[PDB]
Amino acid sequence: YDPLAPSVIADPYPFYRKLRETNTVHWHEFLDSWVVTGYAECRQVLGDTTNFGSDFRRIDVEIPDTQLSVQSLDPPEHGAIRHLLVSALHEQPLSTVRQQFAAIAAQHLAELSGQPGTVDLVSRFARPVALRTITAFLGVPPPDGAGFEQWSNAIVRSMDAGIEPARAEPGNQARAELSRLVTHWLAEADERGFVGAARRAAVPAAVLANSLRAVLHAGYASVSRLLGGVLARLVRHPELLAGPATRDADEALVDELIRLDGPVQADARVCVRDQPVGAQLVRRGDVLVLFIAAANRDPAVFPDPDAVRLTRRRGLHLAFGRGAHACLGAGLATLQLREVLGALRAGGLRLAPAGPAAYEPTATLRGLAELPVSVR
Ligand code: HEM
Repeated sequence: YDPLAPSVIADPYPFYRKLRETNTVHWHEFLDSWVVTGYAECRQVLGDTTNFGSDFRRIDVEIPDTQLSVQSLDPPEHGAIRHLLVSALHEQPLSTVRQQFAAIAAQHLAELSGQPGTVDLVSRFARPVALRTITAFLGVPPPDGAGFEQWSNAIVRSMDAGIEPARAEPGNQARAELSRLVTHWLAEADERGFVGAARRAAVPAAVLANSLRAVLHAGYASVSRLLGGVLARLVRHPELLAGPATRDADEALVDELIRLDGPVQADARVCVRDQPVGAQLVRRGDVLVLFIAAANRDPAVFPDPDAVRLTRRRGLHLAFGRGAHACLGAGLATLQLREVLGALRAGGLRLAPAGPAAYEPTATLRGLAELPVSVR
């Protein structure tokens, strides 16, 4: 199982299933990590911050204070910055946020109307919508789209540095570049928007800046890839949009689309205290990679796991994580995807495949390089 093999990148889910069917907790000796593909096992590890952690300092690893961030802190320190970010999130009026998200999606869809040739929905919709959406929420001017994607691409590829260590350095350079952008916004941001509210709430300055950088990039990188993957499914299966289109029906549809096309394929933890996971005893110091995308296809929990089923129980999928580190933006992301579905229906356009979906060579975060379609 080479996670970056071209055949795996083309469609990793049959490989996930082969792993899950043989052992829900495999030891990957070359990555020196457990590979967890079972739903119960991923859900266990994600919620148990007592025995499994994200702060490597809890296994005696030196981490400078300048590099601490919400995603690499565990309780009790995690609660302060986490609460700060949630407070700033909850100060944003949702009527304004939904109007902004709906306008952005509609504007970029209308720009596709009348395109006689082939259009790439990744670069023409998923990425610009995600970038304007996150910066609108943050209350800051959008950076150059092509330039920002170059930085983000380097960062996303660096998440696979455990597989290809050469990917680390381009990511460090892109991270430092996003740091300067966040520093400018902190000094200059309007009182309106998430940045202004975070600043007021504030926690050491380095934790705040690093956490805002995570909000920015986690938002852009995840939303753009979620939209790309959802769009790829909709173009092949337009019947998914021909449903009741009520608020409750769309709630179920959106939940399934996130379960199936949630872009996070791998979510890592370190074992702080020995604990059984699946059939295995995991040991303090062991790294675990939770294949949460694979867990979301576990047939024990999601019968007909590769299909949209509109009658499943809500609150099951792990695409937003679970527990203390559950996605800060899960509500924003679901709201945003809901508005995209509404914009597609109101646009009336017919998007037909004009070539194969092509995927980037990224294993931790799954993303399309291109989604060629015909606007109609
Ligand atoms: C506006 C959109 C988004 C924002 C602002 C955002 C931001 C964040 C932040 C700051 C965290 C860290 C929370 C913490 O460590 O306490 C996080 C976690 C996470 N996000 Fe999001 N995110 C967004 C969208 C998404 C989407 C669309 C997905 C996948 C469908 C996703 C998947 C995840 C997951 C799985 C985690 C958990 C990581 C872990 O277990 O440590 N996010 N997000």
